[PDB]
Amino acid sequence: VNSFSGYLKLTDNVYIKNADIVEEAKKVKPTVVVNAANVYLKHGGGVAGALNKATNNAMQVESDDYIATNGPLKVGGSCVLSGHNLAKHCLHVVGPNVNKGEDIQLLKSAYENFNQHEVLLAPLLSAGIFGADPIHSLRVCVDTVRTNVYLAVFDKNLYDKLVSSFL
Ligand SMILES: Cc1noc(C[C@H]2CCCN(c3ncnc4[nH]c5cc(F)ccc5c34)C2)n1
Repeated sequence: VNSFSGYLKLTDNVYIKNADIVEEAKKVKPTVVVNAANVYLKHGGGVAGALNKATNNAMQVESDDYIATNGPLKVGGSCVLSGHNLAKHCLHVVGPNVNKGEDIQLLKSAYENFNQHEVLLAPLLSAGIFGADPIHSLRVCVDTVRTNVYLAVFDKNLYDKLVSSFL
């Protein structure tokens, strides 16, 4: 038993809720919150800009030091950094950005990073401003992640759509 509430169960291990991941994170304090990161960890908008804003820019400061030391992430890759006031840890995962022409097949590789963590609060990777179809993202998620994932979907309309179309 864990502290996530109001989730609909899609599979043995995947759950989903219409929620703001920032507010979901500040209430739950999960062990891991996933950020929808880019390879530069520049948290300007979308989920990343919202998570970063909620940390009062501390996420960005930490991220800039990470990049200065290690260089950019790979598309499909990830790093574990602090969760600041939102979670114990933040798993920054780089899904492909369709609006940059990145290969959607890398979406499976991106979701594989979730398997290194027993429980995660996460957004749908490559959705929103990353330009992929969220219904496809949820499918890859279900078919790739084996650990327990709690998906927060900010938009009530898309959420209804993801549930109603789920196979
Ligand atoms: C790059 C990239 N690749 O995929 C994705 C998926 C995103 C897209 C935009 C919606 N995102 C969220 N998801 C859950 N909660 C949220 N609160 C938010 C608050 C905001 F001000 C903006 C966004 C979210 C949000 C998911 N972005």
